[PDB]
Order: sequence, then structure tokens, then C-alpha cells
Amino acid sequence: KNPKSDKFKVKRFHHIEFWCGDATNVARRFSWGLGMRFSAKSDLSTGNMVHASYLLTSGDLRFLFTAPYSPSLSAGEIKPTTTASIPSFDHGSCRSFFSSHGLGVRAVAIEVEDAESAFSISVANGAIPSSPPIVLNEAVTIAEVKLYGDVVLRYVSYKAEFLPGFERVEDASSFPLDYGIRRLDHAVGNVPELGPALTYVAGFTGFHQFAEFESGLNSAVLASNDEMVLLPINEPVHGTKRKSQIQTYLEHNEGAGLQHLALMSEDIFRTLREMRKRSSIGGFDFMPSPPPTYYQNLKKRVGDVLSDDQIKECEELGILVDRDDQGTLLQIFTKPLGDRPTIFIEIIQRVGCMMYQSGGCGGFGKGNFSELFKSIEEYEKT
Amino acid sequence: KNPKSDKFKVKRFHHIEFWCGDATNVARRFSWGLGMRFSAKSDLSTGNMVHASYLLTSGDLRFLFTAPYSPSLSAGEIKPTTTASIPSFDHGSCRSFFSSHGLGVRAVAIEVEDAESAFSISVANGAIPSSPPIVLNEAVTIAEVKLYGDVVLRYVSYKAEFLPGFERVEDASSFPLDYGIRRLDHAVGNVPELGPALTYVAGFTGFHQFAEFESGLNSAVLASNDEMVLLPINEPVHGTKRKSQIQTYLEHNEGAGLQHLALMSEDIFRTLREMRKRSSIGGFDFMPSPPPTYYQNLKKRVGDVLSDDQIKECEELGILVDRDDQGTLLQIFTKPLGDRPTIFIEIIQRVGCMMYQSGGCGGFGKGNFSELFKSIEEYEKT
Ligand SMILES: CCCCn1nnc2ccc(C(=O)c3c[nH]n(C)c3=O)c(C)c2c1=O
Ligand SMILES: CCCCn1nnc2ccc(C(=O)c3c[nH]n(C)c3=O)c(C)c2c1=O
Ligand SMILES: [Co+2]
Ligand SMILES: [Co+2]
Repeated sequence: KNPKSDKFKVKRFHHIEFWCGDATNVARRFSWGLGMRFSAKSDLSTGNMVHASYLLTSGDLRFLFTAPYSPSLSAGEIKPTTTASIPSFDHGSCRSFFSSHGLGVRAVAIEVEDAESAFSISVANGAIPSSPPIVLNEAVTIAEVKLYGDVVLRYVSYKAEFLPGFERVEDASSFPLDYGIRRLDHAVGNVPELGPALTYVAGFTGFHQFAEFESGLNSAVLASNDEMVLLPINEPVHGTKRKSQIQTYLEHNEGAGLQHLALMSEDIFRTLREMRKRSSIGGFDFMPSPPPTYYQNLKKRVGDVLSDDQIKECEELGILVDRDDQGTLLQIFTKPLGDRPTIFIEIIQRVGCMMYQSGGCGGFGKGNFSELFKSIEEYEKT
Repeated sequence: KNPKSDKFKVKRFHHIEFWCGDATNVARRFSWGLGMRFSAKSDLSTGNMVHASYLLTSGDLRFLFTAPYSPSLSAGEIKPTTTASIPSFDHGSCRSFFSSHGLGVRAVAIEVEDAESAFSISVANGAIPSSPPIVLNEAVTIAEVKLYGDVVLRYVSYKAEFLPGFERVEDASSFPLDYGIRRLDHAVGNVPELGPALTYVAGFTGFHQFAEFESGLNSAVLASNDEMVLLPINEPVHGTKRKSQIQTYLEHNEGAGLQHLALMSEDIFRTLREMRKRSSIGGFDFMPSPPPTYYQNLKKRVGDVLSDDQIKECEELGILVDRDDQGTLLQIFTKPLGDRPTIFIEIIQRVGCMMYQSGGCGGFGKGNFSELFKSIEEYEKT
């Protein structure tokens, strides 16, 4: 059941912003590891004396990496005279965020019809304001409210390429990498208490709970009207045999924050081949592969969706498969993106729910907690 | 003239330590960009609750990348009970260093006969102590004194692989990259006043001035007894037509610090081919190439050392050439390694001074300031 209760018009995920200590090195690592092209920049070379910001793109996926310069470079500026291209940026906030959390997502940005309206309605409905609406070059409006922890939900609306003040990156520095990733599918937060987090976010957005179908977590998914903006939230389950990975996150992250970004691939086999080739040469590592029992068990549950060759191709790449009543999903998880056991990435591809594909087709793979446990048990038995 | 006045026995450069905000992403970027293998680690997986440290190696070159975890993970520890593998590490110091300077070199480490003796003699001779000698697993001794800015000179001595508490990296995560880099040739600091910096460092080491043969800087080189540890220092020259790059460094770095690391290649043409292939896919960018006039002028000055083909190979790769009275050097400079216009890398290869090669063979390329100016002037004339 989808009551379509959005309190303002939401379009799609727009971008994800990481707050970094050095944006250059993180952006270069991510570019190579994920096959994203350098698309835009705002930094000293573009007149920004406040922050260095680099934009990577793959299809419609936009990853922004931002780090502060020395405050001394902009010490004469005031907000009316700022050279920052992202007016919500604050040196102190960014250094505090990174010192507290390490590398992670500061902003989950969604495109809306009217960012000022979205902000006003959100705050009138309980959202904690973070940065008021600001109009950039009479062309783009940006505003921010708190989502969870030190993560903000950023509203972007365009009158009519990324943001004013960003320059397109010259093609000589813009190598056209592409491993198949095309858009952000969902963005997941970890919180200490799921109930109040859901009540807060659903309260100010009107996002509705997205329907699904004893290992670590409780979770629920908030969704926009057309269910293309998907925001799952987890809480830990305490007093368990194996310690909750949600609790480990909260400890190493110093509290709530973004847990994982799920990136949709138009060809998950090509994406995983390309990413796995680069794991040990600057790219990203993946979770340990499930035992062959898991892939033996795949025939009985998805043998009508995937051929045997496609199933053995899943086995070569360590891909996981789950299934809804409407669709099937292929997914895999990276090891943490930085030093701390906190944020990671999921690669996903969905099969089914054609009309275009409806959002969330196949669910989020929660059936894979069960199947991974069973498959590991069966494999020890050999 | 080399008076061989070292006040303690110095062997060779041992390692360079970068203080990072996220050691993982910087180390992965550097590994791919420079062709260095992941060799050792000290982090949560090895029992270190204090800092994440990753060691890259190429030949004898050792680059260490370190970042702090949340202090909460080690809040119960005291120095006697620390899980840090580098006892000089301090959360507050590291966060202050990185917030002040951005990504950069914290420690220039040299291997000595006896680190405790080196420390005592250094401090008795004016060195400002930074971390007292500490013996690790009765096997290695480490101590630190201030060098310039927030950079320390680190003494390491071994009784008899990197440091106790570091684990060798498993070969599955250790891809054997190698683009030809073999050792650290020199490490260069920028300071506001060269005179007092030289007096200080030469005062506590006994390092002697290394002999050489109107654009931005004054500099001098301090050298160990066999001139294998080479520490140049620059100061700005003010009131010039083009603003001093040394002054720009000091402004963006918030003061004195390490300017460039010069990495010796056993085959600079292979190194530059491999690095340039990767510039736009996660690696390092290089300075703009000199005009063809520079390479036309190369025949008249090094035509007896390099063939025409080797000279056109320099031209394809943007390599610079200078010459002493004893040797010739090939060199090239990267663009800055991170967000700020501060630290960069030089790749170098030296020809001549065989006996083994004596240190500093060919000088440091200061003749290239002159030749670059002339070559740019001649090229505008066409
Ligand atoms: C070695 C680590 C593997 C451990 N594991 N095994 N099976 C999983 C199935 C689905 C999801 C996931 O992505 C979501 C769950 N619920 N929602 C809303 C989601 O997005 C994750 C993260 C895992 C997951 O980590
Ligand atoms: C576009 C930027 C090119 C500008 N430039 N042109 N010619 C150079 C020649 C030598 C050295 C160098 O490495 C040292 C000088 N003195 N000492 C002791 C050194 O190590 C450098 C850094 C340059 C240098 O930057
Ligand atoms: Co997911
Ligand atoms: Co040099």
C-alpha cells in the first residue's frame, strides 16, 4: 500500500556529498575503483578560496567530494562575500564532522520542484533546519535539514551544470571511465533507535513505509511517492550471539550516520568484473564470497529467472541473489570504503516490475541473511 | 669539501610518514599512481585501536600512511598499555596537523646506529625533542626531534620487518606493482627564514652543506657524512615579478613544512611512461611540459651523455635534464599531491659519479630554472 503522502514534490536522488580531509585523493581513488568520470570542480582554480569540491559521475550517479582549505585563505570573507560555491559549507562543521566520523557522507541530496518550499514545509513539519534556502546565480536553490546524526537531507531545485560556480572538467583531465553504474538506488542510515528516527523523517517528508517480502538489525524503508527515493534505516539488535554490525558502526562512527550507498548497475556482471580487477590496484575490496552451497541453492529459488551459466557467473563474481513476489535482485557488498568499519557500498541490479521499472523491484535482499546462514551451515556439513 | 662532521652514525633514509585523514584512500591512490606495493599494516585487524597505518614499498622506498581512529576506541588505554604500534602517535597532534596543513609529511625517518644515542646527542646539541626514545619489542628503537614546522626527524635503529606490531600484508591483497622507483633521494623543506633553519638542523646533526654547481627562492642542502641523506631547505625571495612558490606554499600550508620528495628511479623513462598512463585514472599529474626549444637546446649541453633518441624520449615524457661537473640528472615534477598547492613529488635518475654512485651526483637541477626561462623566451620568439 502506497498512500502517496509526500508533503512536497520530490523527483530523484541528485547527488551524494562526502566530507573528506583531502578531496583529491578520495575522489581519485573512487574514480578508479568505481569507474566514475571527473565531471566538475570548484576549487582554487575556479576562485573558491573556501573548499575544494570534485564531482564524479557515472550515468545519473553523482558523487561529490569536498574538503576545507585553510580558513586563512578566506579570513576576510563574510557570507555575503563568500567564494564558496556551496554556501552551506562551514570550515568548523567539516573539520568536526571528519574528525568525529572519519570519511563519510555529509549530504544525501534529492532534486525537488522547489527547494525553498520543500525546506519550509519540512521545517513546519518537524525537520531540524541545517542550512536555509539559498538561491545560486538566480538559477539553483539549495537548502538542508538534518536527516540523522550529522547527515543532512539536501534539497536542490533548478529554474531551468551541477551548481553555479562549478566548472566542467577539461577532457584531458576527464578520462571516460565507465564500469556500468548508472544511478543511486537507495541510501541507508544506521541509528541507535529506529522508532524515533522513522517518526522524525516520515514526519517532515511524508515518505511512506515501503513494504518488504534474527541477525543483527531491525530496519524499515521510507519511500517517496513513486518510490524512486528510498531511504532505509537500521537500528541494532542487542544481546545476540554475534555482535551487531549496526552497533559496531555506531561505535566506530561516533554515532548515527550513513551506512551504505546502493548503486544500480545496468550490467552487474560487467561492473563486478571491472571492479574486482582493480581491488588490489587502488580500487575497492568485496565481502568474502558465499560458499558453493549458496550457489547450489540458487537453482531452486531463481532457476526460472537466471540460466545456469548466469548462475555460475554469479558464483565467479560472488554476487548474491534475492527475490520478492514482484522481482529479483542481484547484489554484492564492498568492504568498508575507508579506515573505519562504517560506510560501504552495495552494487545492485533489479529484474522485473516493468510497466520503466518500478522502484525497489525485488526488495532489498533481506532474504539473504537467512540464506547466507543456511548456506554456511550446509557448507560446513559438506 | 666534506668535513664529515655527523655527530652520530647515520645510515640511510628509512621511511616517510604522511599524516592523513583517511589512510586507506590516500595509500590506495599512491599505490596505483606510483607503483608501490602494499607491504605492511597496523590497524584494527592487528589489534591497534589507536591509529590505522599502511606501508607502501618500492625497492627501498617506504611510504607510511597513518590516520587516527576515534579516540573513544582507546579511551581506557594509557601510554604503558597502548595498542598503538607507533608510540609517538597522538590523536590530538595528528588531527591538529591535518586540520592545519592538510595532507603532508609528518616524519622524515632515517636509520641510525643507535636511536637513543642519536636523540640524546641531537638534543644536547640544540634539537627540540618531540618523542623520547622508545624500545619496541626489545628489537627497534624510535625517537623524534623537530625538523621544521610540524615535521619531525625520526631516528630508527635496529638491534638485528618494518616495526613491531606491523603485520606483513597477505599476498592476495598485495599486488606486485613496480614502475621502477627504488629509493628516496632527497626530502626538501620550505621555511620562512633559511638562515636559522640551517643553523638549527646543521647544529644538532653535524650535517654539512652540500656544494652546488633570481627565480623565487634561496636554498641550501644539508648532507650526512656519505651524502646519502640529503635535506635541502628553501626560503622565499620576496618582491619579485612572479610571486614566490615558496611563499605560496607557506600560505596554503599554514607555515613551514615538507615541500617535495625526490624519488630515485632505476629507469626514469619506464617510471614516467607508467605514471603518465595513470594520471587521469587515479594517479598523479605532471607539470606542463617545457617547450620544444628546451629539448632543442638539450643537444648542446648533454649531447655527449644522451643520444638523440634518448633526448627525444625525454621530450615525449616531459623530462628535464641538468648537469654538474661530476654528473648528469634527469628529473620531472608532479603537480601537488593533494588539494593544496603544497607538497609534490620529483622523479629523478642520476648518471655518473661511479666508484656505487656517490650521493647527489649531478646536483639538484637548479640550472633548470635558468634554462626553463630561456627556453620559454626562445619559444615565444619561435
Ligand atoms: C560479509 C557481509 C555480508 C552481510 N550481509 N548479508 N546479507 C545482506 C542482505 C541485504 C543488505 C542490504 O543492503 C539491505 C538490507 N535491508 N535493506 C533495506 C538493505 O538495503 C545487506 C547490507 C546484507 C549484508 O550486509
Ligand atoms: C612548473 C613547475 C616547474 C618549476 N621548476 N623548474 N626547475 C626546477 C629545478 C630543480 C628543482 C628541485 O627539485 C631542487 C632545486 N633545488 N633543490 C635542492 C632541489 O631539490 C625544482 C623543484 C624545480 C621546479 O620546481
Ligand atoms: Co541495501
Ligand atoms: Co629536488
